Amino acid sequence: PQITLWQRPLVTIKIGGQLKEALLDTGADDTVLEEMSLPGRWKPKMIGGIGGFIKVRQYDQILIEICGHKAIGTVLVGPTPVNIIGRNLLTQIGCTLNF
Amino acid sequence: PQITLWQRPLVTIKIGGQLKEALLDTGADDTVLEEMSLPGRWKPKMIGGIGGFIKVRQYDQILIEICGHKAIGTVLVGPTPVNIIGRNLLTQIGCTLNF
Ligand SMILES: COC(=O)N[C@H](C(=O)NN(Cc1ccc(-c2cccnc2)cc1)C[C@@](O)(Cc1ccccc1)C(=O)N[C@H]1c2ccccc2C[C@H]1O)C(C)(C)C
Repeated sequence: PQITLWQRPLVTIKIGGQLKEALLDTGADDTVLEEMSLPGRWKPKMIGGIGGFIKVRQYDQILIEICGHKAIGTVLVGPTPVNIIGRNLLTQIGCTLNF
Repeated sequence: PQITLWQRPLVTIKIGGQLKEALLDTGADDTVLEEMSLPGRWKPKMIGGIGGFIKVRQYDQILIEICGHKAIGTVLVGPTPVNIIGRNLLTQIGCTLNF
């Protein structure tokens, strides 16, 4: 689809059989979701944003659907203000910016 | 143009008679630039990202050019780690997300 930016580009995603609202974020290198449970082992990661860095849990090869488009990649979990879908997954679903 | 997301979507912008590199960020409500001088009146504002909030100066009705596309809007100035072009200006140049 083609999404304009007059409002936040919030879309429905599906992870672990549950639906969640997430922000399509071209300015985010990674994908970070609010506290939740994910399978397997996780690795440590520090991600930096406008107000500084936060520690998150990194899970790899996680199945996640974005607007119906299936992807399998790295998902970070931590104290983020909102669920963010970053470039690692935006590239998987074939997303681009156009003007 | 069509911008891929394999790398951060960085573009050149022209503002206040200065050429700067900025990030096209669909996950940003506002446009915030690193410390610089701008004309006119300003008001203080607190904006939050991952990591928390930072204090910035808000300047309204500021002319900016992005990839040759002219626009006018509010520009925030403060301690941001990178120059960010938010939705308030992305809409003006007709930028959309497509997949
Ligand atoms: C509305 O607030 C905003 O729009 N905030 C904007 C904002 O911070 N936007 N977003 C997500 C984001 C989205 C929502 C909220 C948020 C906070 C409180 C209440 N409601 C929403 C915070 C962060 C994140 C931004 O792309 C902005 C940014 C870009 C480059 C450098 C530093 C920061 C970002 O944080 N990118 C980083 C990120 C995000 C997730 C995983 C990894 C990484 C690494 C970075 O790529 C702002 C401050 C520029 C204008």
